[PDB]
Amino acid sequence: MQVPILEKFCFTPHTEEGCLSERAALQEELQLCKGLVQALQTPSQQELPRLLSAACRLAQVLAQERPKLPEDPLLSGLLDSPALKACLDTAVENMPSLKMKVVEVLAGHGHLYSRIPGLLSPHPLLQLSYTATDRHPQALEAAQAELQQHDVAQGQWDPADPAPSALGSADLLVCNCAVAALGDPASALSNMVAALREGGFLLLHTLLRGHPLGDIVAFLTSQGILSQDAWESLFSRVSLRLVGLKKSFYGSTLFLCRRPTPQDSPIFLPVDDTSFRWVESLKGILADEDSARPVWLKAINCATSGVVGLVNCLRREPGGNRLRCVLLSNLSSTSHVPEVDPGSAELQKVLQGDLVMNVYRDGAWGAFRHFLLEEDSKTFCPAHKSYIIAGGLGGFGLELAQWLIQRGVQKLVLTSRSGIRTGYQAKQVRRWRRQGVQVQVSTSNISSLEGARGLIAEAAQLGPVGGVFNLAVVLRDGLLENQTPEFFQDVCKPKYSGTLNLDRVTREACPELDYFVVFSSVSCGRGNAGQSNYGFANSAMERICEKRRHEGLPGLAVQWGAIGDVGILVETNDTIVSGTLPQRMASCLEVLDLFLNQPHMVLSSFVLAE
Ligand SMILES: NC(=O)C1=CN([C@@H]2O[C@H](COP(=O)(O)OP(=O)(O)OC[C@H]3O[C@@H](n4cnc5c(N)ncnc54)[C@H](OP(=O)(O)O)[C@@H]3O)[C@@H](O)[C@H]2O)C=CC1
Ligand SMILES: O=C(C1CC1)N1CC[C@@H](Cc2n[nH]c(=O)n2-c2ccc(-c3ccc4occc4c3)cc2)C1
Repeated sequence: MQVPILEKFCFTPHTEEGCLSERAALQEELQLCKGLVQALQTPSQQELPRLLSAACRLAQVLAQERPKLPEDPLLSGLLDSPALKACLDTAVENMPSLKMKVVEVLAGHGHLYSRIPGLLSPHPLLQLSYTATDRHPQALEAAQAELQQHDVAQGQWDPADPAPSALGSADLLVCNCAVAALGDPASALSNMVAALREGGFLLLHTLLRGHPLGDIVAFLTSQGILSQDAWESLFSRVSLRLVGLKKSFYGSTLFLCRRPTPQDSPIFLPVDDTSFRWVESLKGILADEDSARPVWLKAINCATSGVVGLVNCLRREPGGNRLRCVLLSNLSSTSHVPEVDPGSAELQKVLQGDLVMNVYRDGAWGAFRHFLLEEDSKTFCPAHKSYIIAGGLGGFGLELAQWLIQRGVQKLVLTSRSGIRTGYQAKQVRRWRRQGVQVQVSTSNISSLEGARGLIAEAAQLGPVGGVFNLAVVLRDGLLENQTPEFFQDVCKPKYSGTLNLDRVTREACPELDYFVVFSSVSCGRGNAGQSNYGFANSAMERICEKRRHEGLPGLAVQWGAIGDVGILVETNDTIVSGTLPQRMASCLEVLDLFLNQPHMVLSSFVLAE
């Protein structure tokens, strides 16, 4: 049986502080290191404590143990955390193509080769070129086995000098200089910038002076350890723009920077109009093949806008590199809504970063990011309650119905606009009824408030509504050039409107609701060419679930990859799509058990082709 990649999808601020605070081991090791340093002036077997104690016994000691030091948990803490992935994925999302050329500076003591390829490897489409470099060839000798496994190329580069020609036009430069010394930082960073293509990223990991870890190390080692202000001043000096910042509770820091690109005048298009008239406008804008002006889609008046999933899909289409977006999405009504009109200081900052995804949520700018699901028992259902599957006669719908029945559901309402149309559907319904399950086939349409209200009423007769499942879908596939507002309306009706209506009706009339679940897609989460409308519709459903959960209502969006055995896509299982395999229904149903038992608002499941 195949093993899916299971992730949570979370709003992630660009700037995060106090990272790794939950980790007891690091908090415990820091306290110890602080005590040892205090002793010199006046877990325990980790490299930094062992080194300090040796100092307590007393350069010869320090020099000997230096290669071992970067792998100390405190020194490597941010690196073995979701902060690293967040930064990398931001870079990836802002690449003009599926290729990313990566060069590691001072790899000998940096050790990013043992993390970055492996973190990006589960990406099904990404073409990674990774070169580990250092000043001396001897520096990378002990890592050869690791480098070989990950297909990491090698290079000679002392950052005090300009980069060799081979390493230039890089998309991403990475450096862990927590232990490794850059030498003169200004000169080092200057050469690093030159090695980047315009729009390329720099990812620096380091220790901050004026914070415990950095101060502890600086003491031990008496160029050098720098303050945060010093680093940020250096970035400005070499024309780098800081677009990401992750700081641990002990003062280790990931700086994500970007080399700017000369910017043509941006085109602003509001995508809030309910009639989808902006579609026609956007088609005209993209139709200009010659134009290199970036296209900035603005969602400002609707927190449930699907612009994010829209953008993901349009980025995969011709002229997609031009696309950017801004989304204002407060979960709290009390939160301030910033002004992002063209004159504004808030908008200027965003334009300077030039990031594809700019989402404002409750006081912070950031973007939605994927993270490996930590959680990695079978659920059961209240047998007296009624359960509703919109699109319940479909491929996934019939399997979900079976699944629910297995878990005790006796009362089901399956909605479909045109009712039973296949022999398979007819047989399953009859069989379930024979088994004693109350199964109602409804034509009530959640696309309208009236239809949503009638549907709940129909379910309420069988029993109180315990669960709603939105599997309704209508597809209007095609590149944006061949799209229309009407087609956008058709695709959004079962999903955006359906979920808005279900949200409202269940709020008003379903106080015993335990489950509110929508089936999203990787088309929204990752992007699929020719499905921008579908990307939008799904994205909007996710936004709604998030708002609900903030208010303490049930809400869950599942981003499914290709589904096997049954469904639109199969209508097969061995058919590779975008480096992924269709997930066998049996695998899907096991994942659902896990997902229903989950605190997170938006989840993701897909299967990688080996
Ligand atoms: N199949 C796949 O590979 C994947 C599926 N998706 C998601 O999974 C879910 C189920 O997909 P799948 O089973 O493959 O699709 P199917 O086409 O097999 O079934 C979906 C059903 O939705 C019904 N429907 C459409 N609009 C409405 C409406 N307004 N009210 C009631 N019913 C409606 C349709 O029937 P009728 O026309 O009679 O109304 C249709 O039978 C969807 O939400 C989809 O986005 C996610 C990832 C990949
Ligand atoms: O929703 C539907 C059906 C109901 C309409 N789907 C069918 C397959 C998929 C959309 C699609 N069609 N063709 C095609 O190649 N895809 C696809 C696009 C992207 C990714 C994918 C997955 C994980 C990833 O992680 C990082 C990047 C990335 C990309 C997988 C598949 C959904």
